Amino acid sequence: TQVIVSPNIAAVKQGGQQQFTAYVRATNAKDHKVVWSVEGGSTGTAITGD
Amino acid sequence: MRITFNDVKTSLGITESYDIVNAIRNSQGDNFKSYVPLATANNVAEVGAGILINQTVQNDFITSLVDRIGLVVIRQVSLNNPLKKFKKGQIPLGRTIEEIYTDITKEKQYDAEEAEQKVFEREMPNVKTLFHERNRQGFYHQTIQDDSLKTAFVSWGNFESFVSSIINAIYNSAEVDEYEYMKLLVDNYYSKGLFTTVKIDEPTSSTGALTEFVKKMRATARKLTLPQGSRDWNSMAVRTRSYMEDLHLIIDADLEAELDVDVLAKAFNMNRTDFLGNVTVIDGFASTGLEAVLVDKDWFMVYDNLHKMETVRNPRGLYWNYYYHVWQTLSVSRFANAVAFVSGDVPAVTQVIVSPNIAAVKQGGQQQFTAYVRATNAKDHKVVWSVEGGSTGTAITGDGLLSVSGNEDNQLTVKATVDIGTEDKPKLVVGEAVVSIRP
Repeated sequence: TQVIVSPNIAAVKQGGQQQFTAYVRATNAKDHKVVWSVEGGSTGTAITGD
Repeated sequence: MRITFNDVKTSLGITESYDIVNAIRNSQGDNFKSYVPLATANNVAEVGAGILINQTVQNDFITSLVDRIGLVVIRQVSLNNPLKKFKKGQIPLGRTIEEIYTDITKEKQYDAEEAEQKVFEREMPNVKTLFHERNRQGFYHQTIQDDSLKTAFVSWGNFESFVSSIINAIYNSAEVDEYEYMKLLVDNYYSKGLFTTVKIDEPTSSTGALTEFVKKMRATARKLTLPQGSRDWNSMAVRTRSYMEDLHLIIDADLEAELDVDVLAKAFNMNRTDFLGNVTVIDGFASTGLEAVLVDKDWFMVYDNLHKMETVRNPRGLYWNYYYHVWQTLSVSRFANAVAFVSGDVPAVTQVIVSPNIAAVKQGGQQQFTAYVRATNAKDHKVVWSVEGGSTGTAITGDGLLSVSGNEDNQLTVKATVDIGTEDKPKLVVGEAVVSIRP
């Protein structure tokens, strides 16, 4: 039904880092894999699988 | 500190299903007809879910510069650990707890002829001990920006409300961590194989399986409280008994609803098909096959050594730091009964217990050892005895009698092994004991 990112508004400096966690609202007993991405628009910014 | 927001909408984690906003417009005699007479329904539908990002001063690192709110409310909740009732007292000084238990002796045969030469013979009282040590030391750290947050609220009461919320969050974190630490003891005990396992099919698969589980639980509870006692339900293999008022059952939340809807809502005189001991409801265990655990009140051996809070002030950063220190001992008593109901695929043998775990013999002495095999099935298993001291002349017989050569000086280890695996791939369950040698 939905995916909730625990930090919904974040503010970081240029050289800072942030951590995000995802909660998936599933109506079944299955486990669903999440994929992380960034829609900034410039290089030098990345996100890992965690 | 320079923060600018634009091109952002209130659709962070929103997955709209069928858009009643347009359903009301294109409502041709459906269930949405009642909302047609409403005039200003579009605004309510647009902003009735709560806005995370207000249009004036949307969000920023510190919310002190700009404030425009007609009413601010602070939500505050408190969390507690239901297992707090299982905690013992406090230990201000010292580190180790020693627990002592003396067992029963064996009966000898009357012999007047033999009694005339051993009236001064000796017989040890068969005592066992175990020790518990402090093993948890932690703290919770939280910083508050006193002066940066004084401006953020136009009212003083809001500022004390926020500070109280932070302190309550610290205490709730401590409570949740304590609950998890207490729950970890059962999982660790099951992992090490020190529980007494009873096999069940599945508590929630069907009503028949639920009734079978209830019957097994009641039979086990009856067996745990017999006056004569038994040594089949504690991990030290010591003859002991428990009490019904001291027996506690820990189950999941779904099972309670299953039971009270399937049997308790349809059975006359429902005391005949209900749980026997004290029931505690938790959110399940982390092990694959654990459904329920029945333990004695003395099974838990948890104490607390330190509980304190300290504060420091940083003037350059202009803030406060709070540290909450908690030190505890978390252990379990192997002398108490502890049965676990497992609905998976248990191994054939869980453990082997050697009754004398510590022994001290001289260079010409002898010792007798006993092995108890915790088998979950009705099959019979043969134990094999060995001694790995390394010095020749010392040997242990098949019945468990160890004899020491007159000339050897090293610490011996006595091993009782059971083979449960198949050929070409053996699986050994091993019990061990330590023997010291005197000159």
